[PDB]
Amino acid sequence: KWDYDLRCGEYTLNLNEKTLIMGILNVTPDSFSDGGSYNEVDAAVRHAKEMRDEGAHIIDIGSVEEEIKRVVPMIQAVSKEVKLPISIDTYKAEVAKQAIEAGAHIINDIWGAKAEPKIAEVAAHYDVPIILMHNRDNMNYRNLMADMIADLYDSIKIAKDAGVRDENIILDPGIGFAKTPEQNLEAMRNLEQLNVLGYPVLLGTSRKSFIGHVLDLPVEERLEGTGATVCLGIEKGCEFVRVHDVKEMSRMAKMMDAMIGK
Amino acid sequence: KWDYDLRCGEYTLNLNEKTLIMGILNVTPDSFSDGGSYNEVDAAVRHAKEMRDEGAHIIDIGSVEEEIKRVVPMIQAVSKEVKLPISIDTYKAEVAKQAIEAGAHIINDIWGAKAEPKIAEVAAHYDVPIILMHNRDNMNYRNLMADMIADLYDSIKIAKDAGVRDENIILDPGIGFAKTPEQNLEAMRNLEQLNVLGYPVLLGTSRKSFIGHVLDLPVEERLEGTGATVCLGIEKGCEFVRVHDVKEMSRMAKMMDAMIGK
Ligand SMILES: Nc1nc2[nH]nc(CC(=O)O)c(=O)c2c(=O)[nH]1
Ligand SMILES: Nc1nc2[nH]nc(CC(=O)O)c(=O)c2c(=O)[nH]1
Repeated sequence: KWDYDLRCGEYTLNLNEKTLIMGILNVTPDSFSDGGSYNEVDAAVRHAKEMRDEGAHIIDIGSVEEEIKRVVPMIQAVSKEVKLPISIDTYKAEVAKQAIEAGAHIINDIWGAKAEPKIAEVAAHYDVPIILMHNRDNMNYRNLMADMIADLYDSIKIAKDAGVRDENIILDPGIGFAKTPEQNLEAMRNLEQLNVLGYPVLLGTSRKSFIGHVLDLPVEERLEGTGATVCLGIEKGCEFVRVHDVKEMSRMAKMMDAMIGK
Repeated sequence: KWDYDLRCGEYTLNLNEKTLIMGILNVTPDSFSDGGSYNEVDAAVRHAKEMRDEGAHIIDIGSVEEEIKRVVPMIQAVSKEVKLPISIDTYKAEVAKQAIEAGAHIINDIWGAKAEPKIAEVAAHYDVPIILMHNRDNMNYRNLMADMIADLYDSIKIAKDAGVRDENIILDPGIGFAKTPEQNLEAMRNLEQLNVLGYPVLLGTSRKSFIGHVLDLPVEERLEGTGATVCLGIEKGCEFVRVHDVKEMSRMAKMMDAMIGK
């Protein structure tokens, strides 16, 4: 049981009543546009609103200048038209600042504050919850889980040293990153181990490659496989699940929650 | 790891390589017919064949005379046109004899050999695998799991005393029987406990009521909820899952199997 809530500015996410669903926003860049066109932002608001209606609790919105021209226009519209906390999917320090300014409540660094250490400071400054996902430029592990926890801890070191509060820290195993198909199945089977570090954990496996490797199905045929990873993750104690199929995953999460007793 | 295979006459089911999917056959009685009409049996063969193509490993086919007039005609067609072991879903001794005669390889007693003790003898005789599901005429438990295991053991007593071989015994928790919505969620959260009795376990929760009670959805909207129960069950060590949505549940079972390492 957590003795605190995830404080996200206007909104507050409770980590005990249920598994929090983070829906991946569908960004489809408009040609002839640096970012901001009616088509792009509108299609984005329709999705945000849609996911919001089918169970989402968070909306994850994903050069350095281009990235800002594209993401800012959406964080502005979505935050205004959809009453839900927004997280910015990036590792770059600048993009993270801009995004929180436009309205983003959470940071989502796929490189755990290691590719641009300054982003940890951006997070500490604005005092927003940050997601440190496991990642590395190689897949040569002595002991997968042992090294994952070691790498994660080093992201936590960079985060805390930057002034990040323990309560504004969330971990992610990094399923699908610097891991072979078999190594991903190993992380899944051992996810509970991350819990020893004492922080909430977010699981991102939606429609990923290792599900295709196992079921041998294309990307648009990985719904039942995503579900399985989600159920096993909730059962191993995950607080959040980052998915595409918000409607389907919400029911599975909810039914899971009832059974485990969350 | 099991040190033996489920011997079903012509076919042999291995309990270690994967979770065995038992598909529920769609029996829709034909009016003006005691049983056997072309419509009934044909529609039944189409389903059996369909499930067979989407992952099933077993086909479960469900007065005393009527029951025989209806079930025998199908076990005959299905067994002949579909190369897969067939199980007869009944508790009555006579129906069980007839069914195995027509071609049924497994018995599926929803009353664990307690409503008609003679069925255990039918099973011992023909030497076929039998499924003892938990059930009772009341829901007044002192300790749910403790009493479930106690009741199950009494079905095992009736079975073994009848001459049934330990290797031809399969247990089922009886989700949805003599259990309140909350009690079903309790059985699910504690399923691993059944494993202490030393027998393979079959889980039947497909589209059941407690999933509607939790998700608050009608029967045709319980696919994501069935999946969750299936994934948690496989994770708690189930060898078989009795489902309606064979295509969907097979992928989830398969992905589960990869992750847990079955
Ligand atoms: N925290 C987190 N962020 C991500 N951002 N982008 C991706 C790329 C993607 O959508 O496949 C991802 O997988 C994850 C993840 O698993 N976890
Ligand atoms: N073994 C077993 N047999 C059944 N037969 N019929 C039913 C009725 C049904 O299809 O809902 C059932 O739930 C089960 C079960 O859970 N388990």
